[PDB]
Amino acid sequence: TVKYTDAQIQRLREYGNGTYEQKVFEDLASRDAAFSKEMSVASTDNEKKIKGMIANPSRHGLTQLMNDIADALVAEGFIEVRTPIFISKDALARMTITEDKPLFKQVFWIDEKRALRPMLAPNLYSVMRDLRDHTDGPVKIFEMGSCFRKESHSGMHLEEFTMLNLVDMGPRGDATEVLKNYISVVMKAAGLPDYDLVQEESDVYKETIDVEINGQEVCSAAVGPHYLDAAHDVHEPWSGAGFGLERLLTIREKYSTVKKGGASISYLNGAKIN
Amino acid sequence: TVKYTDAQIQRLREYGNGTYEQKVFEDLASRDAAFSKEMSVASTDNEKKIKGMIANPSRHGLTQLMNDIADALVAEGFIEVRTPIFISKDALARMTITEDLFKQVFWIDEKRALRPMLAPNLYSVMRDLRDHTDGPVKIFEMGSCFRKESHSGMHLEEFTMLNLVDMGPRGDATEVLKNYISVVMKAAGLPDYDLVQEESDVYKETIDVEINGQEVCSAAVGPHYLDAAHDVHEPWSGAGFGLERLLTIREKYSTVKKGGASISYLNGAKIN
Repeated sequence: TVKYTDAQIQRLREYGNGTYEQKVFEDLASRDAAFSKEMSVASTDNEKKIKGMIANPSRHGLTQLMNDIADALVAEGFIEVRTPIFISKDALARMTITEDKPLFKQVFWIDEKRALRPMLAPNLYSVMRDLRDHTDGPVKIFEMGSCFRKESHSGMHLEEFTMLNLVDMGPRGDATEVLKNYISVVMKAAGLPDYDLVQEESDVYKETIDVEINGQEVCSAAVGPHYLDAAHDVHEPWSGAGFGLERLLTIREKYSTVKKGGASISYLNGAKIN
Repeated sequence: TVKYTDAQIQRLREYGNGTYEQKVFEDLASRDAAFSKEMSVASTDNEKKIKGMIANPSRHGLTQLMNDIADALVAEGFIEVRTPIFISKDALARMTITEDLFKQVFWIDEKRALRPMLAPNLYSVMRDLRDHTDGPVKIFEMGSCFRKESHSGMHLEEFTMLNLVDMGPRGDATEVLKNYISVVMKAAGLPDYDLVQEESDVYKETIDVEINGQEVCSAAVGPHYLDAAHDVHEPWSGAGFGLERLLTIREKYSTVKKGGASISYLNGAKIN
C-alpha cells in the first residue's frame, strides 16, 4: 500500500533503464528494501554494458542513428548539407522570432547580432533557396546537427539536442503521400517501424503531419507553403519533417530518460559512467 | 610584366579552386583576358558541380571524412564518445584558461561557455572509464569547437575537432602515437606528411604534423601538469586534428571555408 517516491523514481531512472512507477509494496521498509535492490540490479547492468563497450568498441549510438537515417535519405535523393551553429538576428526575425515573441526567450545569444540556432529551418531556408537558382526540379536537402534552447522557457529536458530536418522544395500534387514516404524512410532506417501519424489541416500550412509512437511526439512535418516562406524568398510549395534524434534513440532502446543516448559526460550509450 | 591584382585574386578564389597567385602576364590586356577566362571557367565548373550533387547526391564531404576516420579509429579499438558543446567555467579553469586564450571563449552565461577544445570533456570521460577497466582507455570525439576570430589566429570560428586519447602505460608510447597519427592521415586520404618530434618541458614529448608547411595535427605524449587537476595520474598519448583543415588540403580548395559547415558553400562549390 505504498509506492516508490518521486525522488526514488528519478534516482532509479538515472541509473536503470527499466520501468518502476508500477511497483507496489506492503510498507515503507519493503519499498526501501526493494528500492536498493532495484538500484543494485541497475548498477550491475550498468557495468555490464560499459565493459561490453570497452571490450567491443563501436561508433556512438547517436552517431550510428544519424548515419543509418542519413544514408537512407541519400538513397531517396537528398543532398546532405551542414550549416553553422551560429545564426544572425535578422535570421531569427525572418522566422518571426522577435523580442515580443515568447520563443525569443529560449534563444542563447552569442553577441548582440548572433545567436545559437534553436532550429534548423533558418539555414535550410537559405540553402534550399540558393539551390533554386541552380536547378528547376525539386530541391531535396537535409541536415543533422545540434540546436540549442534554454530549458526554463521551453520546458524540455535537453538544452542541446540533435535535430534532423529534411525538406523537399518543389510543387507536388501528391505532396502528402510523398511526405509520408519521407517519414517512412526515416522511421524505418531509425528502427522504429510502427508509428501513428496525426494528419491535420491548417490555416498556416497547406497540411500538417505529426507522428506519435504511443502518445509521444517524435516528429513534426508539414506541407508548404507557409507564411514564413516569403521572408526567405521562397514562393512555391514544399514538404519537410523534423525529428529530435535523441528522442528516437531513447524510444528505440527503451532508456528511462532522454539524456542517456546522446551527447554527455555522465552517460555513454545508455550506461552511466560516473 | 604584371600579375593578378589583389581584387582579382580574392574574386578568383570566390568561385574558383585553382591556384592563381603564381600567374604572370605580359601586360594589362593579357592579365585581364586571363582573369575573365578563369572567372568564366570557375563559374562554369561551379555550376556543373552543383547540378551534379543534385543529380547524384551524397553524404556531406565533412561527414564522409568524419566517417572514414572514425571507422578506422574504431578498428584500432577506440570508443567513439560524444560530449556536450557546453562546458563549465570551472572546467575551463582546470585547463588554466583564466582571465589572465580566455578571450577566445564564447561565453553563454556567467558559468557556461561554448567549448574551445575537446580536452576538458575528454578528460572527464577518460577518468571515469578508468574506474571500469584496468586496460588502456582509448576514446575519440569528433565535434564542433568555437573560438573568437578577433583573438584566434584561425579563420573559422566554428571548427570540427577530432581528438583521440590512449590512456594507460605502454612501451614505445611515442611510436604507437605515430601509428595512431598514421591511421588517421591514411583514413583521411593524406598519406604524405611530415612529423616534428620535440623534447618538451610540459609534456614528455610533442608531435606536430605538417603538410606543405601547414600544421594539421597537434599531438603529445603525456603526462602533463594539467592531469592532476583532472585526477589523471598515468601515462597517455593524444592527437588533435582540424577536420576542415584536412578536407581543404585534400580537395585543394582555395579557402578553408568551402568544405565545412556553411550557407554560402556546399562541398567546395559556391551556391550564391
